[PDB]
Amino acid sequence: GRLRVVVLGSTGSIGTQALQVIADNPDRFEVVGLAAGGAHLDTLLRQRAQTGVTNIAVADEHAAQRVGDIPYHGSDAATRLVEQTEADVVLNALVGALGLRPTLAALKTGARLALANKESLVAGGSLVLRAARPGQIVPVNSEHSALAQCLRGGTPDEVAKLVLTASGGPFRGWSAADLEHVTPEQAGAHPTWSMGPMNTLNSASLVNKGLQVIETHLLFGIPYDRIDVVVHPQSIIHSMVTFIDGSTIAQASPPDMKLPISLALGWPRRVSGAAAACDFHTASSWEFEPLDTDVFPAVELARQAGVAGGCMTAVYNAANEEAAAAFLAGRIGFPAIVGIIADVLHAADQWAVEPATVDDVLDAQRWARERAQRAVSGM
Amino acid sequence: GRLRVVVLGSTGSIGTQALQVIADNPDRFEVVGLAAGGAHLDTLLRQRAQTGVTNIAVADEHAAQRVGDIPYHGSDAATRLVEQTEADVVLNALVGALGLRPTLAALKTGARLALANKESLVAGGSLVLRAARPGQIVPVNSEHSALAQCLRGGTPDEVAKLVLTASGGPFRGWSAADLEHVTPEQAGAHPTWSMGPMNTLNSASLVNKGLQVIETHLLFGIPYDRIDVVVHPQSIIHSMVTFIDGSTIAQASPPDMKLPISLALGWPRRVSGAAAACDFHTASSWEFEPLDTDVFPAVELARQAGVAGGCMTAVYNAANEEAAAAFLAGRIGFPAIVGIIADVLHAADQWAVEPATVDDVLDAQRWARERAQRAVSGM
Ligand SMILES: NC(=O)C1=CN([C@@H]2O[C@H](COP(=O)(O)OP(=O)(O)OC[C@H]3O[C@@H](n4cnc5c(N)ncnc54)[C@H](OP(=O)(O)O)[C@@H]3O)[C@@H](O)[C@H]2O)C=CC1
Ligand SMILES: NC(=O)C1=CN([C@@H]2O[C@H](COP(=O)(O)OP(=O)(O)OC[C@H]3O[C@@H](n4cnc5c(N)ncnc54)[C@H](OP(=O)(O)O)[C@@H]3O)[C@@H](O)[C@H]2O)C=CC1
Ligand SMILES: O=CN(O)CCCP(=O)(O)O
Repeated sequence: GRLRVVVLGSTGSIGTQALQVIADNPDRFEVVGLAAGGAHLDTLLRQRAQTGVTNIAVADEHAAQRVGDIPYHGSDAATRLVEQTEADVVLNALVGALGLRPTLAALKTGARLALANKESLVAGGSLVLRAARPGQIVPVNSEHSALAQCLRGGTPDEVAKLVLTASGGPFRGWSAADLEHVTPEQAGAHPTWSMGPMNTLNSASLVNKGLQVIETHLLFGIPYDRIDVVVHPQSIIHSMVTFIDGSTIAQASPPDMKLPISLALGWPRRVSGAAAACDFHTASSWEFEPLDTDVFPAVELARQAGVAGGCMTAVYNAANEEAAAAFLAGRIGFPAIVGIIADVLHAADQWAVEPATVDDVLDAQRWARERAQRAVSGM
Repeated sequence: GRLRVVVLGSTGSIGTQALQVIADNPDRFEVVGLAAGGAHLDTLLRQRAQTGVTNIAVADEHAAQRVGDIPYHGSDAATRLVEQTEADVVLNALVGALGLRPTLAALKTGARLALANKESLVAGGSLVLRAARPGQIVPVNSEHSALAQCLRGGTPDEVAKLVLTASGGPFRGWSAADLEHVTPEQAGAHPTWSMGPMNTLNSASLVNKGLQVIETHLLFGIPYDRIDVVVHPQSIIHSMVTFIDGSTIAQASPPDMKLPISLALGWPRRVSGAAAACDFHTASSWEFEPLDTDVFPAVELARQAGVAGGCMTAVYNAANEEAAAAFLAGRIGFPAIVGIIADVLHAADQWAVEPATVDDVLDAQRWARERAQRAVSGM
């Protein structure tokens, strides 16, 4: 009846909007657990008071101490919260490949995994897939939500292509020469979406879209050569499916995460009033343009990593995390992010083996981070 | 397997395109019956020669006099062929009120009815709906085909709005003052070989859209106040569904009637290669803008007629036929088309009774034509 929801990363952008959806719909949903890093205790304490949930995980030990009487604390806290909390839905909105163990714990419980943490699927790969029932993983991001809705337009044998839309980021249309001068402040403001700091930078570099191409292949089982990316600056069309007869089915809404969040939580059932619809009483246009793959090769790199398979997507992601951190610190330039990913991937021969265990995945990421640092040291 | 198809109106635009789809897909379809009026008897006779189908109907006895071996000829030849031919699908691409009895007969056989004939729903209304079983009628029109596909995005209970797109016609954005000066020639009237002069006019006047709104209500059971029209000059998006959560699902394809025809024939199964898909390698935009209902009141009039019910929509359509032909003959100006429809409808409340027979519908149309004629002449 009422779905019991554990919210991991409750204090971030996705987590807060998820709590708002749940608060607006006490008929459909109830929060039963919260996990956070500890960097925003004000927010977390506010959430504790508002939801009445004391079943809480805090990653940072000093922060958990500061609060007092937090039942789960330390780096395995989110995972143990998931293992020990009875739930129908686990919303994983943690950031980074650190969401991997909670993702795997969630799947092992049999709960629906409402997945915002793309990195756990990208890194985990077949390891995560083997742990899931069909339909157990339900994507929270707007692109995959769109695709899931659009796929209802036909049978699986009728699918020709999945078309992912990308905003193009703040630097859409820029030359490679132009990109050399980009600052962390210039890359820090998204034209259409309000997200956390990592998702915002990844949108500017197109790595977000590369990761989403990987997730698409893993979630929906479609070959990489049938996953297209088109640039759509308005971010109103969220993605499309083209069928074998020539028909395309597209999903559209004004950008608002509460829509895909609500659908992921309540899948298959839509949540009335979750978000504003497109308003056709006023003029608008939906524009499409090809991605410039020469200036922005991150999606092509993602495909190459995805095709190689095994632990190579974990390498792609881990290489990004390192180079991105070096960009935000002011150590390397903007175009060095995707350049280092490329350098790491093409040295990553050994990592095409399929992971048997989390340890295999961790091993690949450890290597990639080290190799990424070596690439940074060289510039 | 292979669907047995009867094609009614086989010498028209829809009928000949359907026959192409069928000739291109002998695995999926076989023609088992052909029906035409007799004005293009030669084409019908070529179709018999080409397809090998001898099960043919000709409405015009005079035309039938030319041949000597037509199994069905005279008034109701098409109805009789339907009654006596074993089929899985009847494509009704007949034009005008004479499509109505064949529709009723096709429904009675239990075959799927791929419906192009506008009068069957616009005029026949509750007579047709009471005869049809759920899902029996599959629309051929590109807008209705789009809606049927988009309705796959949720349950019936999840539908908020149906949004039909309209090109806006040749006078899109024109003021009322502009519209005073409209000539027949400008209203897309040419001696075009594949198009009735009324269809281009009905598009220009926005009456075509009004008729599509009525058919939408009847096909999908959505109230008139939840059926919207948006102007979309590119005609790439063929229509859209907005769901209760705020999500909109849209169907997009480059204009080509073989797409909706193939799907109507094969429903629910798509036909591979029916039409070209949208191509995103080249930049494009899809524009939307509201219709000025004050300059173009034809759609609101249609809703008024539809809400009234009974035979009121037959009156709407019949009043248009008279007024539109009167404009084309230079007996009235362009703005007076919808003006006369309004006047006839305001006088027409006796026709809000539900029709018991086809004759009730024909009487409504007779009255509406006579009423419109008086309006045109000043008598
Ligand atoms: N934002 C969006 O709209 C979109 C999000 N995504 C995905 O959603 C995920 C998160 O998005 P977003 O909420 O914006 O990111 P945020 O940075 O805004 O939120 C990150 C959350 O994770 C928590 N966290 C950080 N480190 C740890 C840790 N070591 N242990 C436990 N919890 C931790 C933070 O708590 P705290 O900071 O208080 O310590 C915070 O609540 C990402 O993986 C991203 O790819 C996908 C599509 C779009
Ligand atoms: N054309 C389009 O793309 C669209 C069509 N529509 C609707 O779909 C319907 C069909 O489209 P379309 O094929 O172009 O129309 P057409 O006029 O091009 O073809 C009409 C068909 O009806 C036949 N016919 C006429 N009278 C009789 C009769 N008494 N008995 C049996 N058959 C008869 C004609 O035979 P003959 O030629 O010998 O007279 C012809 O084969 C139309 O009514 C239209 O309103 C809706 C949207 C777009
Ligand atoms: O759900 C929302 N997103 O994933 C936004 C992604 C932004 P991008 O299209 O620029 O990567």
